[PDB]
Amino acid sequence: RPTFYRQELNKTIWEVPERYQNLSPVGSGSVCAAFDTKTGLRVAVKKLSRPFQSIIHAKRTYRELRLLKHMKHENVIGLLDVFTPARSLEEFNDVYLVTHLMGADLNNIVKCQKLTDDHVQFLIYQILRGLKYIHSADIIHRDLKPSNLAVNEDCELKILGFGTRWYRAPEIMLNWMHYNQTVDIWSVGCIMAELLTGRTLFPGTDHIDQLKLILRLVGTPGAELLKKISSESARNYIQSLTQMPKMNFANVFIGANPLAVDLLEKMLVLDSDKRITAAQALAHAYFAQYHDPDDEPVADPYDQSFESRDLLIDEWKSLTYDEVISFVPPP
Ligand SMILES: C[S@](=O)c1ccc(-c2nc(-c3ccc(F)cc3)c(-c3ccncc3)[nH]2)cc1
Ligand SMILES: CCCCCCCCO[C@@H]1O[C@H](CO)[C@@H](O)[C@H](O)[C@H]1O
Repeated sequence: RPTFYRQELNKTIWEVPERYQNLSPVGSGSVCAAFDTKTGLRVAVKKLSRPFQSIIHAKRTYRELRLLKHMKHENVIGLLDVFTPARSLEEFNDVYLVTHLMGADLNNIVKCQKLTDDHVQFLIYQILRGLKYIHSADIIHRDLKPSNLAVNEDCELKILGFGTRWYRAPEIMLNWMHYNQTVDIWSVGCIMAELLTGRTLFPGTDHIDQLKLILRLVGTPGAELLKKISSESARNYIQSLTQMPKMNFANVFIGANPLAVDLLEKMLVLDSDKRITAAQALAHAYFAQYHDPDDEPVADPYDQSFESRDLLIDEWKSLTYDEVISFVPPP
């Protein structure tokens, strides 16, 4: 067992092993930058807030640990280390998670810099590459947005912060369940649009405003799509908005690479069934400079059967603890 030391950082206490030095708060659970003495690399240590505060907190703690132990991909946050100061399950109430330090997110980029086309290519390519992997594990991210996309100085990108309204699929704003993975493709279209234009695609004030703005661009849904909305009040709202012409993305995005525009048109489609998939989008001509079908890996199958259970705080806590103890660091 490592030697642990104690420290106070922004009123929040930290008890970490000696290998981690120079702890510096970055955000607020709460995250610190630190120096990993073993590897000589800078890392992010995340202290979970109140991991076993409730059944919802305890299940969420287990969910995030399980998820992160499985994610092994260049464009997805992965676990370098996980630890607790606790000796025995009896003491267990703190979980620390460790990953490679990243430095900025995509919102710090927007922002800030004006992005040329090759940069938008590389960035969106990396999102879709991580997204292909995530989706291949039967995981929907659900919360893809600039602040959930960590980027270093090399413009290397990793997806984190697994599930604003600005990036949210319209079917999410409408409730609906049986979301497909392409809710994430919608968010990618919004992110891509913003990187191209320097402007939020759909900066809605509320869920209702968000829908109007979406409809202004992509047009009223056709009859085939309207028939699928059971909700009479959603149907009434939609059909009241006189009738939106589908704008020409070509005009809306004038100045952009026409291949960027074509891909966007395939991402920002109302019908979730008719949205391009992550794997399809990677073979789009827009990414010709980057696409290598032998270097776009898929994930081992991922067991989220636990999502079905209603367990006691103590049960979730014991399962989480088992995952801490069985952790095996990467090469
Ligand atoms: C959407 S919310 O603003 C939010 C944003 C980022 C994070 C966030 N969580 C982490 C983080 C750190 C360590 C882990 F093991 C797992 C996640 C980072 C991180 C990772 C690498 N380098 C710098 C920071 N950012 C949590 C919540
Ligand atoms: C702005 C209002 C337009 C409503 C968008 C509805 C289109 C979403 O697409 C719908 O998503 C569901 C998957 O969750 C599927 O069951 C439907 O087959 C699919 O058409």
